[PDB]
Amino acid sequence: EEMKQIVEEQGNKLHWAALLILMVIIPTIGGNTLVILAVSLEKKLQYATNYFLMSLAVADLLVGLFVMPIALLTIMFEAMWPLPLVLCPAWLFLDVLFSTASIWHLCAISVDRYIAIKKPIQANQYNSRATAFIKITVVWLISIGIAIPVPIKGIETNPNNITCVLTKERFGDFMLFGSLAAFFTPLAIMIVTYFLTIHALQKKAADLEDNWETLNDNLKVIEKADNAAQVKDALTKMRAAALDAQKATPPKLEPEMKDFRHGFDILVGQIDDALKLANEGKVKEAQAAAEQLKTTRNAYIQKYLVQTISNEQRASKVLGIVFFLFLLMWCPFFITNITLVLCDSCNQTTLQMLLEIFVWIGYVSSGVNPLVYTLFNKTFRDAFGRYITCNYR
Ligand SMILES: CC(C)CCC[C@@H](C)[C@H]1CC[C@H]2[C@@H]3CC=C4C[C@@H](O)CC[C@]4(C)[C@H]3CC[C@]12C
Ligand SMILES: CCN(CC)C(=O)[C@@H]1C=C2c3cccc4[nH]cc(c34)C[C@H]2N(C)C1
Repeated sequence: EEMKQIVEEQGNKLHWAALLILMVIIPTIGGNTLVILAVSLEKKLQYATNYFLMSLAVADLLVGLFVMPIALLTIMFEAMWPLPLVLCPAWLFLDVLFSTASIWHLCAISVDRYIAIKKPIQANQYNSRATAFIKITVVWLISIGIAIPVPIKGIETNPNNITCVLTKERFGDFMLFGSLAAFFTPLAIMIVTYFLTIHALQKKAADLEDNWETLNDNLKVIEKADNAAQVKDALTKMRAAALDAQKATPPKLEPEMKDFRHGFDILVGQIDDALKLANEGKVKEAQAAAEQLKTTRNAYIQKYLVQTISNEQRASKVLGIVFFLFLLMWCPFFITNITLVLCDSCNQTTLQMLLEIFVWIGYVSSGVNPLVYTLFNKTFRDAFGRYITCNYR
């Protein structure tokens, strides 16, 4: 048809590209460099947890370095693909790869924190350097597999002109099941681990309270004991609970000030000595020793119990909120991407416009994610402050 009023010539969108550089691309590249430099040279930050965390910082750095800048060309020159043709499947592949790896890294981290709560007795038996490298490798294999349909299939190609996009027609299956594997599955897992963590912390605080009153009750049992035999087992009941309460937390392998967990080492040592008296038969002498156990209880143990529960609870809450924001900002993209495949009434043209926008809410979500996470750690936070002032020694 002929419509001369159809002056639908796309205006210049350079100001949006400049704003994504300033507000998204630079914070992504800068923020993940800091996290990488920190784990790299700051010798006090080099352990298993961070090597996995560094891997995440790498994935997010690669997003802002190879995915995000070429995504600007989607914006500057709206119609066509400026780069060579083989760069199109390469770019799309790197996009799905690095974006998926970031989401799955957080899923794994969540599981580790829950495991660290449930079973703190995992000192280099696992959660070591070998364990670190295995889960790093797996996450990448998962994200490689999810991303690999894109280059294997490719974008259809006559003129050597291509439009770099995943259409509903050609990648409908991938747009649907590729989102489930990359987002909604690690989302479901993180929802499950969330409630499991609440149960773990409540069950842990409960057990500690039981250990506490076990110590105190048996103290009165000892103090009010006329017989010898009931002193001996009242002491061994204390010894079991003390070890029980101590084992609800890793050793101080970890740390510059007081270590309340050491109180259990002292307490048990006193119990054993008092238990030697009970065996010899010196009951009156043993009861006096048991009264001295209270000094250890008042000094170390009482503060330890509130220390453990409060600290584990706190670290749990903040980790949940930051991981919640990550997922929440990735929500508008993947929900839209799904409805693009499952809704046939919606205008695909404008439903694609929302995709091209929501992807930047996700990009900045992945990009600044390790920074926001590491900033609640003092060693990282102090390291950053020295880096931004260009100080290395
Ligand atoms: C065209 C666009 C993408 C420019 C990219 C921005 C890059 C080149 C610039 C902008 C801000 C810069 C960062 C600013 C802060 C620091 C602290 C310094 O101790 C280490 C390098 C680091 C992390 C810089 C690395 C390079 C950096 C990320
Ligand atoms: C606006 C257009 N772009 C960029 C070219 C996308 O829609 C990208 C397509 C993706 C995508 C499609 C289909 C399945 C998937 N799993 C994981 C991703 C994914 C990542 C996801 N990236 C982040 C955006």
